Amino acid sequence: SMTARPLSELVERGWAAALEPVADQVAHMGQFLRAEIAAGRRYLPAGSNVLRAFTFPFDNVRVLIVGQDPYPTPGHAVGLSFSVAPDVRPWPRSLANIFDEYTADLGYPLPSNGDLTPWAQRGVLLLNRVLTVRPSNPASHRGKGWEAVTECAIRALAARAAPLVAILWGRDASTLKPMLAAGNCVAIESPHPSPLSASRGFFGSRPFSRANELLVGMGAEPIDWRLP
Repeated sequence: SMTARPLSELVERGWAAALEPVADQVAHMGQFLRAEIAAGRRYLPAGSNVLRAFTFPFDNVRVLIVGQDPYPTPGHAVGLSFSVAPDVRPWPRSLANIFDEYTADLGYPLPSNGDLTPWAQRGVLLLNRVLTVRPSNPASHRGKGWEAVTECAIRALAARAAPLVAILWGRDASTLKPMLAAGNCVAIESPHPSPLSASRGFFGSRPFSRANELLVGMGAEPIDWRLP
């Protein structure tokens, strides 16, 4: 549908204005995914979930979390970075690692399920640097045109007259650091929660509590991170 329908239809009003400079690029990504299907290759998440992160209000974002690309296993990715549908179990190992750090950092019990929508509904943008992947092949759509879209999104948030905290998980997420240089923006960076990288600095990084300290310091309301 992103080949065929305008941003005014695909995403929330604030996001449609914020992504105007990449309107043509988004249509192009629509044609890229159409070509993958034509060729008999698959993508995740489902087409109608690809831009889901931009369907919550642009004006309400206080924190963004940025990962690499969507979950590679069919049935996991839903268009919100690291989120899974409420009926998914077991949790993907990166999300089990996030929830371990979440309990260590904040003292809360393990969430009931893998659904991060409460965060999306409380001013957290759940972004992946790249918004599609081929099943079972991490980073398979790196450098196919999404990066200009996620760069435009971060630049737009940063230009708002509002505080912003960015939590940047892993190397592809960290390439947005330069666009956050302005005085109303602060970036937290750590290795990715994936089992391959988590032991190099994700565990003990306290991203949730540090994000709230940074917000309070800038005169913003902290995120209520508590999942049911």
